[PDB]
Amino acid sequence: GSLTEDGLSYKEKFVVRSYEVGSNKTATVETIANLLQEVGCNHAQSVGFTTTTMRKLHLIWVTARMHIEIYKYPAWGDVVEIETWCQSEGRIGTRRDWILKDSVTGEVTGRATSKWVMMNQDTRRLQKVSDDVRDEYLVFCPQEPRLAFPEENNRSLKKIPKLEDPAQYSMIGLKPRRADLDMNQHVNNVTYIGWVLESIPQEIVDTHELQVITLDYRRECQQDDVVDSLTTTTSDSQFLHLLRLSGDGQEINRGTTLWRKK
Amino acid sequence: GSLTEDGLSYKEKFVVRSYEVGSNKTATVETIANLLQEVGCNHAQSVGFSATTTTMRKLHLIWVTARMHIEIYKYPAWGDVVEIETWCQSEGRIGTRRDWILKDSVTGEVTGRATSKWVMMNQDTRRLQKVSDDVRDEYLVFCPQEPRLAFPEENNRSLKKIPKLEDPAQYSMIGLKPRRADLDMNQHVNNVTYIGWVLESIPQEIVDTHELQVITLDYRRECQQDDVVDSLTTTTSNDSQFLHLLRLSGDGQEINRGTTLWRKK
Ligand SMILES: O=C(c1cccc(O)c1)N1CCOCC1
Ligand SMILES: O=C(c1cccc(O)c1)N1CCOCC1
Repeated sequence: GSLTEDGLSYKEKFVVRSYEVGSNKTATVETIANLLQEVGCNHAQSVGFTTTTMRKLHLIWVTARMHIEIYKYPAWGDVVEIETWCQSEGRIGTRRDWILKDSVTGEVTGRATSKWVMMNQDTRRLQKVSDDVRDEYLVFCPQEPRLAFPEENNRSLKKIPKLEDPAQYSMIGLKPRRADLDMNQHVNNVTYIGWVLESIPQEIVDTHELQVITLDYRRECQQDDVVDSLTTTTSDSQFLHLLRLSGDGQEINRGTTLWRKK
Repeated sequence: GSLTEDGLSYKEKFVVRSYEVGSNKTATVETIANLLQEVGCNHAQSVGFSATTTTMRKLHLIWVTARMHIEIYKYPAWGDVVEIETWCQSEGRIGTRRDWILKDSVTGEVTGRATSKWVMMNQDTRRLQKVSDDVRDEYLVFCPQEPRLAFPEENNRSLKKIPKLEDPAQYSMIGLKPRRADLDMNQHVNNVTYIGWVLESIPQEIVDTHELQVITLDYRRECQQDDVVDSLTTTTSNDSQFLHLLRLSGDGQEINRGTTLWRKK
């Protein structure tokens, strides 16, 4: 992987692995989201990385929202190239965008965007800026707007409502295993995407392809928490999703999916 | 990745990924087992397979894992490059064996080794059968003919008999179930998921203060997509030893048994 000529974005190539594909022998949306996270980590690493300013303040970047649109899922053995960049959005937070491409043809096979907010790692309270952490970041971001989803009032910025009971479909009693944890013993953001899709009926998965997925992160699922995945058809097939704690029904995530008939 | 000069083994390099590491910022045993499976699939692909022979596809016969054995000396760190060499060898009518050697790409030192026993099973009836001569000759050409063992030792751990855990279990993780991410391209639970489920019943105190050195796992019965699993563990022992049992949450039907060896950090 490497930073581009201007040093303001990062590109990396990935060979699709045998255990990374589904029934269609193409990459799952969860494999894709893992590769977005990987090329994001390598981008931060290549530019010197959270800044030392927020390291002392005990401030961390946390995902508020993930949005992913796939046109073609890379096949097993194919090479996919992902380009990623970050950009400030004022005091609100930061945005990381991605573009997925076919390595052989150069065509765009997918695109993704994510909204990141600042949080005190201990108190879990949001702080927005605290002092002047903007200046530390602006040097590694393009200063002119560079959007993976430029369309005025696009899908990535749509408000998602709360699913009302009774849910049409459900997957209950879902719980993380050690493989679902990151290097800090926190549940991986991609696990929540898997849990959302568990309540999608197999008939849909087998006859449709997942085109769009938007997910709002509201609360962290702990290692000892149990999750319930709810889904209701809103319609191509459209769905409304809700992940909540199995006990008190405390919301952890909400989202929408768009599926295209094969 | 590529076949070696003699064309009788395959090598591939892997950069350890950020989401592939644990608390120590080194590759999990599950990430390692996924890479053993990947370099195995690429070896079959490079020699013409799509790893069933012409005769096996005709007879609805498939290769199935009977046992996996893995020994790790050093877990590759996040960002490190690990090189894995794999080869297959027939063991007469019993079946075949696939072995692996993991190495540090920068120093060339051996950081791990693994072996697995594969048996032939009819895809539809789930009935095992010995390897016929016509199938045997089809894959003998892709195997070294002189013995090449990742575990050559006389009283080696890779071939030790594993007993059945007796209730009450000392530790337990109950109600474990596969999600879509745990399935392969044929909607069958991935062999690595069973390794994860075995380790779920290991107390966190052990995971945090010890490193997993050896793991041997016998595959007895396939966990279906709608099955629920219970993970049991009992300490058998500077080193900690464990006895494992994975069984169906309902009737207690055995799906796997195994042992782990942990060394204090
Ligand atoms: O409280 C969290 C959060 C914190 C850590 C992990 C997690 O999945 C969620 N958030 C509320 C709004 O801001 C973004 C998400
Ligand atoms: O019953 C199985 C089996 C089959 C498929 C998957 C699985 O996890 C186990 N076997 C017969 C005995 O030898 C080992 C293989």
